[PDB]
Amino acid sequence: QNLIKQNCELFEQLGEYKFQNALLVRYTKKVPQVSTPTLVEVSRNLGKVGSKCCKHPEAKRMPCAEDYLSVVLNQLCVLHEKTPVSDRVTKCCTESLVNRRPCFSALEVDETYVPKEFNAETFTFHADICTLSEKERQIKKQTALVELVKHKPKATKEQLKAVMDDFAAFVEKCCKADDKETCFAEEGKKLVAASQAALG
Ligand SMILES: Cc1ccc(SCCNc2ccc(S(=O)(=O)NC(=O)c3ccc(-c4ccc(F)cc4)cc3)cc2[N+](=O)[O-])c(C)c1
Repeated sequence: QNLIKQNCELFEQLGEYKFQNALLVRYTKKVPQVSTPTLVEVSRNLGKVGSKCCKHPEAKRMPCAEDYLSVVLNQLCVLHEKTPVSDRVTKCCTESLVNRRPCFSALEVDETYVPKEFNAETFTFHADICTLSEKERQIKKQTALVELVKHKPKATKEQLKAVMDDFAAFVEKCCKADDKETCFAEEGKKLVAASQAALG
């Protein structure tokens, strides 16, 4: 049961957004090839959910979470049905009742990533990213790193932290100039030009 507390204490130690950074890499790797928005659908909720439970003792801690915990799963039942993706997760999408959770929890990492996306032309930044709806930044500023995982899982957290400081600056100028529109493209491409070559 402690497994639940470990996250409860960690959630407060880090936060709501950061906490997702970890769960994300875990959820993403857990079910590869399940679309980005999807993983965020539940992830974004699970993370923010931490706020729903943070005041009552261990006694009312779990119970307070069970509320959404039971709701989410119930939603995935029909939700997943609409999205016929995956296998091990799909085949075990509709059981004979009484063995829905067990079949899920019992299931471990699969990493059965057969397909891939080599579309470099796609994916853009655009200026709207820092003009049309600021709140959007919440989701926008997150998938960028996720893409790197899908393209090549297994990253260096120690090194990632470093870039986190440099990224804070990039975004700053990214939207704080007269001709930011061109910068987003020019500057946005430059970064890709250096990465395309190599990283180390
Ligand atoms: C249609 C579809 C398919 C996949 C996905 S991505 C997420 C895959 N689903 C998933 C993954 C792991 C676990 S798990 O490993 O058994 N549970 C956890 O990892 C877990 C982590 C943290 C907490 C936690 C609880 C309380 C708290 F305060 C903090 C953390 C609880 C459970 C459970 C599910 N699930 O039920 O769908 C999508 C999106 C759609």
